[PDB]
Amino acid sequence: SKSMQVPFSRCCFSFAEQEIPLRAILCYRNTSSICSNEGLIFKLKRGKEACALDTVGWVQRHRKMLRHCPSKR
Amino acid sequence: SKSMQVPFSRCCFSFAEQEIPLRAILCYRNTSSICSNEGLIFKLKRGKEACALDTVGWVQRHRKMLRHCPSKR
Ligand SMILES: *[C@@H]1O[C@H](CO)[C@@H](O)[C@H](O)[C@H]1NC(C)=O
Ligand SMILES: *[C@@H]1O[C@H](CO)[C@@H](O)[C@H](O)[C@H]1NC(C)=O
Repeated sequence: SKSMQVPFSRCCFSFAEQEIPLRAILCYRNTSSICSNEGLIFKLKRGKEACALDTVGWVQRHRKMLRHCPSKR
Repeated sequence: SKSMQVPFSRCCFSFAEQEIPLRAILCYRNTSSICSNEGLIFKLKRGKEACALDTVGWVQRHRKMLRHCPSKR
Protein backbone atom coordinates (compact mmCIF):
# COMPACT_ATOMS: atom_id res chain seq x y z
CA SER A 1 0.00 0.00 0.00
CA LYS A 2 1.96 3.04 -1.35
CA SER A 3 1.06 6.19 0.64
CA MET A 4 3.31 9.26 0.15
CA GLN A 5 -0.17 10.69 -0.59
CA VAL A 6 -1.99 13.77 0.77
CA PRO A 7 -5.01 13.78 -1.57
CA PHE A 8 -6.70 16.82 -2.99
CA SER A 9 -10.22 17.62 -1.84
CA ARG A 10 -13.22 17.51 -4.20
CA CYS A 11 -15.29 20.63 -3.53
CA CYS A 12 -18.42 22.16 -4.89
CA PHE A 13 -18.46 25.96 -4.83
CA SER A 14 -20.88 26.53 -7.84
CA PHE A 15 -24.08 24.39 -8.28
CA ALA A 16 -26.39 23.05 -10.98
CA GLU A 17 -29.31 25.48 -11.37
CA GLN A 18 -31.21 23.37 -13.97
CA GLU A 19 -32.31 19.85 -12.97
CA ILE A 20 -30.10 17.18 -14.62
CA PRO A 21 -32.15 14.13 -15.85
CA LEU A 22 -31.68 10.94 -13.74
CA ARG A 23 -31.01 8.93 -17.01
CA ALA A 24 -27.97 11.20 -17.68
CA ILE A 25 -26.36 10.24 -14.28
CA LEU A 26 -24.38 7.08 -13.41
CA CYS A 27 -23.77 7.63 -9.66
CA TYR A 28 -22.90 10.33 -7.13
CA ARG A 29 -19.75 11.30 -5.11
CA ASN A 30 -19.96 13.10 -1.73
CA THR A 31 -17.69 16.19 -1.53
CA SER A 32 -14.68 16.21 0.86
CA SER A 33 -15.67 16.83 4.54
CA ILE A 34 -13.28 19.79 4.78
CA CYS A 35 -15.24 21.84 2.18
CA SER A 36 -18.57 19.84 2.41
CA ASN A 37 -21.11 22.76 2.06
CA GLU A 38 -24.06 20.34 1.41
CA GLY A 39 -22.90 19.89 -2.17
CA LEU A 40 -23.14 16.59 -4.02
CA ILE A 41 -21.27 15.49 -7.17
CA PHE A 42 -23.23 13.61 -9.87
CA LYS A 43 -21.07 11.57 -12.25
CA LEU A 44 -22.39 12.10 -15.77
CA LYS A 45 -21.61 10.28 -19.07
CA ARG A 46 -18.32 10.64 -21.04
CA GLY A 47 -16.25 11.64 -17.95
CA LYS A 48 -18.40 14.75 -17.14
CA GLU A 49 -19.54 15.74 -13.59
CA ALA A 50 -21.89 18.23 -11.93
CA CYS A 51 -22.08 19.83 -8.49
CA ALA A 52 -25.61 19.85 -7.06
CA LEU A 53 -26.80 21.36 -3.77
CA ASP A 54 -28.38 18.70 -1.48
CA THR A 55 -30.82 21.20 0.12
CA VAL A 56 -32.78 21.24 -3.24
CA GLY A 57 -35.56 18.67 -3.85
CA TRP A 58 -34.56 17.20 -7.25
CA VAL A 59 -31.00 16.64 -5.91
CA GLN A 60 -32.39 14.72 -2.86
CA ARG A 61 -34.83 12.73 -5.06
CA HIS A 62 -32.07 11.83 -7.58
CA ARG A 63 -29.52 10.97 -4.81
CA LYS A 64 -32.10 8.48 -3.35
CA MET A 65 -32.21 6.74 -6.83
CA LEU A 66 -28.44 6.27 -7.42
CA ARG A 67 -25.54 4.45 -5.73
CA HIS A 68 -22.16 6.03 -4.62
CA CYS A 69 -19.42 6.09 -7.33
CA PRO A 70 -16.84 3.27 -7.15
CA SER A 71 -13.03 3.92 -7.07
CA LYS A 72 -9.90 2.30 -8.59
CA ARG A 73 -6.82 1.11 -6.55
CA SER B 1 -20.27 18.22 -26.59
CA LYS B 2 -22.47 17.31 -23.55
CA SER B 3 -22.38 20.14 -20.96
CA MET B 4 -25.02 19.96 -18.17
CA GLN B 5 -21.75 20.15 -16.17
CA VAL B 6 -20.69 22.41 -13.27
CA PRO B 7 -17.41 20.70 -12.35
CA PHE B 8 -16.11 20.20 -8.86
CA SER B 9 -12.99 22.09 -7.84
CA ARG B 10 -9.73 20.32 -6.97
CA CYS B 11 -8.38 21.91 -3.79
CA CYS B 12 -5.41 21.46 -1.58
CA PHE B 13 -6.05 22.25 2.09
CA SER B 14 -3.37 19.88 3.62
CA PHE B 15 0.21 19.64 2.14
CA ALA B 16 3.09 17.18 1.74
CA GLU B 17 5.55 17.79 4.60
CA GLN B 18 8.16 15.22 3.39
CA GLU B 19 9.71 15.71 -0.06
CA ILE B 20 8.28 13.22 -2.61
CA PRO B 21 10.99 11.81 -4.98
CA LEU B 22 10.79 13.16 -8.59
CA ARG B 23 10.98 9.51 -9.91
CA ALA B 24 7.70 8.74 -8.02
CA ILE B 25 5.82 11.56 -9.91
CA LEU B 26 4.33 11.46 -13.45
CA CYS B 27 3.09 15.08 -13.80
CA TYR B 28 1.39 17.87 -11.88
CA ARG B 29 -2.14 19.43 -11.83
CA ASN B 30 -2.76 23.07 -10.79
CA THR B 31 -5.55 23.44 -8.18
CA SER B 32 -8.81 25.22 -9.10
CA SER B 33 -8.51 29.06 -9.17
CA ILE B 34 -11.40 29.44 -6.71
CA CYS B 35 -9.48 27.66 -3.89
CA SER B 36 -5.91 28.09 -5.38
CA ASN B 37 -3.91 28.77 -2.11
CA GLU B 38 -0.52 28.20 -3.87
CA GLY B 39 -1.03 24.45 -3.71
CA LEU B 40 0.05 22.08 -6.47
CA ILE B 41 -1.12 18.51 -7.13
CA PHE B 42 1.53 15.91 -8.07
CA LYS B 43 0.14 12.84 -9.84
CA LEU B 44 1.84 9.77 -8.37
CA LYS B 45 1.89 6.10 -9.53
CA ARG B 46 -1.09 3.67 -9.23
CA GLY B 47 -3.73 6.48 -9.23
CA LYS B 48 -2.32 8.23 -6.10
CA GLU B 49 -1.90 12.05 -5.75
CA ALA B 50 -0.29 14.54 -3.37
CA CYS B 51 -0.90 18.20 -2.53
CA ALA B 52 2.32 20.21 -2.30
CA LEU B 53 2.73 23.91 -1.38
CA ASP B 54 4.40 25.88 -4.21
CA THR B 55 6.10 28.35 -1.81
CA VAL B 56 8.49 25.46 -0.75
CA GLY B 57 11.75 24.88 -2.69
CA TRP B 58 11.53 21.14 -3.52
CA VAL B 59 7.98 21.68 -4.87
CA GLN B 60 9.22 24.52 -7.18
CA ARG B 61 12.26 22.46 -8.27
CA HIS B 62 10.11 19.36 -9.00
CA ARG B 63 7.38 21.43 -10.79
CA LYS B 64 10.11 22.80 -13.13
CA MET B 65 11.05 19.15 -14.04
CA LEU B 66 7.55 17.82 -14.91
CA ARG B 67 4.81 18.57 -17.47
CA HIS B 68 1.09 19.36 -16.68
CA CYS B 69 -1.19 16.26 -16.45
CA PRO B 70 -3.21 15.47 -19.61
CA SER B 71 -7.04 14.98 -19.60
CA LYS B 72 -9.54 12.62 -21.30
CA ARG B 73 -12.66 13.79 -23.29
C1 LIG C 1 -22.21 12.12 2.70
O1 LIG C 1 -22.98 13.20 3.23
C2 LIG C 1 -23.87 12.82 4.30
C3 LIG C 1 -24.79 14.02 4.63
O2 LIG C 1 -25.76 14.33 3.60
C4 LIG C 1 -23.05 12.34 5.53
O3 LIG C 1 -23.91 11.86 6.59
C5 LIG C 1 -22.03 11.23 5.10
O4 LIG C 1 -21.13 10.93 6.19
C6 LIG C 1 -21.24 11.51 3.78
N1 LIG C 1 -20.65 10.25 3.28
C7 LIG C 1 -19.42 10.12 2.65
C8 LIG C 1 -19.15 8.69 2.27
O5 LIG C 1 -18.63 11.06 2.43
C1 LIG D 1 -1.03 27.55 -12.38
O1 LIG D 1 -0.50 28.39 -11.36
C2 LIG D 1 0.27 29.51 -11.85
C3 LIG D 1 0.91 30.24 -10.62
O2 LIG D 1 1.93 29.48 -9.95
C4 LIG D 1 -0.63 30.47 -12.68
O3 LIG D 1 0.14 31.54 -13.27
C5 LIG D 1 -1.40 29.68 -13.79
O4 LIG D 1 -2.41 30.52 -14.40
C6 LIG D 1 -2.03 28.32 -13.33
N1 LIG D 1 -2.32 27.49 -14.53
C7 LIG D 1 -3.40 26.65 -14.69
C8 LIG D 1 -3.37 25.96 -16.02
O5 LIG D 1 -4.29 26.46 -13.85
